[PDB]
Amino acid sequence: GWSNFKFLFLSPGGELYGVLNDKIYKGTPPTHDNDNWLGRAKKIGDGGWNQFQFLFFDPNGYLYAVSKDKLYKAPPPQSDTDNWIARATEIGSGG
Amino acid sequence: GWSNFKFLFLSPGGELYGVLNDKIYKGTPPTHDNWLGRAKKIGDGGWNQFQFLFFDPNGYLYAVSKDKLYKAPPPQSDTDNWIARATEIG
Amino acid sequence: GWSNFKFLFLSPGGELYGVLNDKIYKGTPPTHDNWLGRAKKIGDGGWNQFQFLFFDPNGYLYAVSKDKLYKAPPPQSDTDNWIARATEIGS
Amino acid sequence: GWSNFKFLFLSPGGELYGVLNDKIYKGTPPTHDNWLGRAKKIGDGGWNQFQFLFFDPNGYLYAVSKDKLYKAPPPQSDTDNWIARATEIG
Amino acid sequence: GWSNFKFLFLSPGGELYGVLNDKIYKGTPPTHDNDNWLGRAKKIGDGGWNQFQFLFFDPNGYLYAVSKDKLYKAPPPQSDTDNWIARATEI
Ligand SMILES: CC(=O)N[C@H]1C(=O)O[C@H](CO)[C@@H](O)[C@@H]1O
Ligand SMILES: CC(=O)N[C@H]1C(=O)O[C@H](CO)[C@@H](O)[C@@H]1O
Ligand SMILES: CC(=O)N[C@H]1C(=O)O[C@H](CO)[C@@H](O)[C@@H]1O
Ligand SMILES: CC(=O)N[C@H]1C(=O)O[C@H](CO)[C@@H](O)[C@@H]1O
Repeated sequence: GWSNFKFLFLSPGGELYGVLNDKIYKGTPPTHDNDNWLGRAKKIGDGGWNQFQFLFFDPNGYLYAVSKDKLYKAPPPQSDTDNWIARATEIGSGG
Repeated sequence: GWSNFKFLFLSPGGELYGVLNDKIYKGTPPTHDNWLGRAKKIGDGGWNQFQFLFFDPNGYLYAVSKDKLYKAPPPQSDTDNWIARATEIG
Repeated sequence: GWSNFKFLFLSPGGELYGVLNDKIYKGTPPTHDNWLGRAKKIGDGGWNQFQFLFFDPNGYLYAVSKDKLYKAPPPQSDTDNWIARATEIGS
Repeated sequence: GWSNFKFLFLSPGGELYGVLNDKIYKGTPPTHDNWLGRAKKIGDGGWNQFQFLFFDPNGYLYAVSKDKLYKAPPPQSDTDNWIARATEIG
Repeated sequence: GWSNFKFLFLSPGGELYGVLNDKIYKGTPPTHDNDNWLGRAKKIGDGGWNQFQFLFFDPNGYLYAVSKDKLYKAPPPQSDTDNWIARATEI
């Protein structure tokens, strides 16, 4: 169901991140063909991830994200209940 | 111009890779300079089929096509049938 | 609008690349209070001499001190001595 | 307010910058209106310390403070000011 | 000379503007050390320019003036007989 992901990208701590149906997941990349990645991935965000147009890491752990006019930089979401967009530092336009 | 690309991303060895009109190219990033003109074509078709394309820091290339995920060292040259030999990890 | 770009990504070297329409741009990633500085100190000493200090549309800097007008490109670092290479115009 | 501002200038991108009691605000030039009440406050504290505060054509903000000279992106840059400080390698 | 001006700034087009003693003047920037800028400068206002605390251009050549809590916008004056203050928009 990899073609159904909106984002699929990598942290510098080796975790694979993926945005699927407005949720975001993470986990080490699969190694074999029979590995079921979704089934061992941690869900670290439950709604609102599809709004984004770019979403990537720098090598220092920071997660960049573009939502329409705006660029955010912050450490990645840590759980389900971590409202990332609410605490992410806007560095984007002149907000 | 640059917008005709479907993918355009950097490898950790410092090389920019660009999917254009079904072919893939690589060459060092531009700084001032016609990139596409001095760029090595390293694939000759099949490259639009991908939804994602990305390097890990070890120099492995990741690719998603038709609900399948692939991993291997990047296409070496236009004679290299990458998708035929890349490892399905889906 | 950061969305206008079709491509937005980083270099191992720490630079931000953005493709916008047909062109590509290479620049410093934007940053998170304290302007102010830091950053960035472009000259040290001699600067409150001046009554006016302003730019050419071409990026040449003008300054007025003691009834004389001075012109030169701006210093790129605080080691660069400006007035010293600034030529005076107005007789 | 107008006569209470220390500084009142425009960026190469057409935004009006105002420094008032140690705070700097930006926002679209008036055309009429309550410019202050509806501006974005982009800095707080020490803004009155400068003797000069002005742009270069390329969107760098210059500042004179305590006999020294300073240069940086304005506080709270936007995308257009980024593109202008950027090297176009298109 | 220069230190007697209250305002001395550049239009987006490259012309130098200066307020000297309630009067305002314009002309291409001094080209050399010998050049007497005021001598050839075109007088573009003959009264009422000491009143301003700020006097500046935007990118499109509009001129702004601040005077007792009123801001004034309009294309710049062009001569002795151009009543700028009265045709300016009174923000
Ligand atoms: C884009 C974003 O930050 N989404 C988060 C959010 O809005 O708060 C939720 C908790 O209420 C999280 O589950 C979501 O991950
Ligand atoms: C997606 C992919 O692997 N494309 C390759 C392919 O189809 O085989 C060709 C050589 O036979 C290469 O030129 C292509 O680059
Ligand atoms: C007015 C002027 O140009 N002052 C410069 C100066 O005196 O030399 C120094 C470089 O050594 C610089 O720090 C100062 O900016
Ligand atoms: C501030 C201002 O606009 N002053 C003008 C004015 O009031 O009328 C005069 C001619 O009528 C001009 O010479 C002045 O420049």
